Amino acid sequence: KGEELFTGVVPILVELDGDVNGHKFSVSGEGEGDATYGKLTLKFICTTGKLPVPWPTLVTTFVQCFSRYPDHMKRHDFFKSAMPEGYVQERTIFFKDDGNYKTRAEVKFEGDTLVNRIELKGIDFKEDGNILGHKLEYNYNSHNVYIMADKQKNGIKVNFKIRHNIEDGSVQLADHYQQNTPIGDGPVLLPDNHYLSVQAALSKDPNEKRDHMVLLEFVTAAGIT
Repeated sequence: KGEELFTGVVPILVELDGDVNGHKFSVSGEGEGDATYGKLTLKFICTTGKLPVPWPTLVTTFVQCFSRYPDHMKRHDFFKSAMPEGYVQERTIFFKDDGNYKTRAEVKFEGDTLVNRIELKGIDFKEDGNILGHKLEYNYNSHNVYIMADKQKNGIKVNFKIRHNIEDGSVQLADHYQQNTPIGDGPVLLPDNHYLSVQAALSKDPNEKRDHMVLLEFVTAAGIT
């Protein structure tokens, strides 16, 4: 079991290659993951200067193998069973009445480090919309992430909507269609339906001058008796 791999606080590296409406950018992240607790701490920096999109819009794109699966759930944990060979995470994110993000990532162990490498392509945003106009609050809400087994592809099928709060007191929904599929030949662990409970909290390093985002994530699995 790759569950034996998350026994401690694992180190995390995130590399995202990006392009939204042709605006290229790149972000690097680093931090650590305690799956036992159910907790991530990550910090990100735009290395091409300014991020052309609000930071909150990439939180879900920037490692669900650090979800805390209670003891009677531990076998619905595809995310870890797929390790250290890892898996591929593919998504489409439709921002309601605005553009979309299309992401492919590989999440696998690269030594002791758990690494998430992301290709993101984003099209059809409105330059004076909520996303390209930077009208989102620098903050994040609490969501459930709903997980189904997809034996067909022998991976999973995940869905949820993010509720991005808008300056004007409004909500911008972002609808996530997600699938994860195993990299290795050595069998993933297909789950009964459950959900992950995700609270994310967003901050700034007062000493960091580059465009960055600090992230604290708390996740714990749930739904099964």
